[PDB]
Amino acid sequence: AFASLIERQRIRLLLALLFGACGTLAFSPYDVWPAAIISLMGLQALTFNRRPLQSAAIGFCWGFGLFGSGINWVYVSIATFGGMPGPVNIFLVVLLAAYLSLYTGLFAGVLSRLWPKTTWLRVAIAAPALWQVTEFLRGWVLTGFPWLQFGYSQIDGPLKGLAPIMGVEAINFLLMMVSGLLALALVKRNWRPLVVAVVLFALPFPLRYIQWFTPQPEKTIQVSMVQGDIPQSLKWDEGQLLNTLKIYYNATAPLMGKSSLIIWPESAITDLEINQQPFLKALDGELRDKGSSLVTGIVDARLNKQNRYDTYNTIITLGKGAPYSYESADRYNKNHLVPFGEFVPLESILRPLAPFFDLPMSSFSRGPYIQPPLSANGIELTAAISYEIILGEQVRDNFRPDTDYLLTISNDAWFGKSIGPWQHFQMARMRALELARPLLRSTNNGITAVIGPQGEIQAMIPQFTREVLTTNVTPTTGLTPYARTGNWPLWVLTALFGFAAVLMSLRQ
Ligand SMILES: CCCCCCCCCCCCCCCCCCCC(=O)O[C@H](COC(=O)CCCCCCCCCCCCCC)COP(=O)(O)OCCN
Repeated sequence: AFASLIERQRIRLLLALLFGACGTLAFSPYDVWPAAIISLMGLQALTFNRRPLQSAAIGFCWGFGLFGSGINWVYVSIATFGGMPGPVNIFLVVLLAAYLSLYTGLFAGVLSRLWPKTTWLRVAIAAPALWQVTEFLRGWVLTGFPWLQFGYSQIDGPLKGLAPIMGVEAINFLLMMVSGLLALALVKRNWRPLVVAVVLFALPFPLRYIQWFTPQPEKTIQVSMVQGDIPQSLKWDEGQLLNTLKIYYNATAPLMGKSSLIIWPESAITDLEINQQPFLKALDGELRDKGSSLVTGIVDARLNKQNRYDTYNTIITLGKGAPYSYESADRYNKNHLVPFGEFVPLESILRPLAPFFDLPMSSFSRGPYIQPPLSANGIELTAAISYEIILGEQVRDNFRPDTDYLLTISNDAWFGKSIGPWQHFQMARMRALELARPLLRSTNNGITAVIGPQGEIQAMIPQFTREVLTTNVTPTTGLTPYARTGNWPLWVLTALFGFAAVLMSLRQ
């Protein structure tokens, strides 16, 4: 009796959660990319033949089914490092999933208000355009949080070659268009939208065999990222500062003279750069003598015009090809700070409330949006500290044509053994794919890997293990169409589809 059961409001809301939860089965840990299409079909099929205010509830439940069932490793960072009652920890995660679901409830509500009837216009020209706008708002409002975008799920899939041409957000655009036409063919029991939903999904397949980069087997350095595996509950303690420096230095010494580039995780030196001055100067001379360059994440307290200490999450460079100096330009201050982890809203009421809102060294300051690429031993590194690697447009803007490797240092020790480090790792692979540059990802204990110029994992060391990822990586030169253009060509298509769909909605 499913013919009349589907029309009930409650049955569609509960089906929204199941199709919403099926979305998380497309990301890095469970890499079933078909689950991205099935989940998106549920968002569009379940909102068919619904009033505008009823589709918003369905869209909210689909979002809550995806962002509370696939973004819940935030609970690990709350229940293990912030001191709060258990119900309070659950409430924040639920609130985060509820907040992120508004931009999906907004999508479905507007979609069923301007395009009530179910047709190819609603699913293929209206939904992809409105999905881009609502996804953009989720990634722009309150500093944004562009997590769980189905474009990242196609890192190893048919829609792989589309990212180098128009970016990851184009895969989000195409997945929504294909899924909508796929759900239209199922609800209306038609076959013409099914054929279109296959042609649009098979045309970008040959694009994955096009290489926009020319590899250079001449600058083949031997990079070696040192995974310190420093516990997060002890990383910023005073008594661990001497120990953590010894752990990294001892592993770095055999690498000197044989590894051209050595990379340490984010905030590897937990002390202020001005405080740890003699250690860096002594380390710089040893690295330069043997012919090795070190890239390190450190905390800085650079002075400002107002003579106020503005703490920055920086990257310093030492050794050959980049002499270390406190006034050197080979730095990278972190720009997009993580909310509630690096900055606290208004820093006035929330911080005294709970220890979670007052984390060790969580009063950072933003840096310039565009910064020069790091230079180390004659290679240009485009840095992106941790969270910044998920921001495709910010990385592209800093991406100079002379960049040899994409650099990313992260500290994923917060999110336990959960799927958070993997989802973050999958997004980092997308940057290498669309910019056609090798990605040298280094983490405290997370997934340390050398992503190839196509999103392939050239090397990786086991997680939660204090190891060193010594490997040979060949830099690539060449500009992808995404690097040369960016997000504007997609927004023209969004505006072209959005303006050609709103007018056809006001016509009737
Ligand atoms: C009406 C709406 C109001 C807000 C609704 C939301 C509800 C708020 C409460 C729920 C959200 C809580 C999020 C807590 C995240 C804490 C984990 C951050 C730890 C961290 O920053 O580590 C850094 C690594 O970056 C990373 O590894 C980044 C990993 C990916 C981001 C993690 C999740 C971010 C969630 C952002 C939520 C934004 C909501 C609004 C859009 C570097 O760490 P370090 O070693 O340098 O040490 C520095 C410690 N100070």
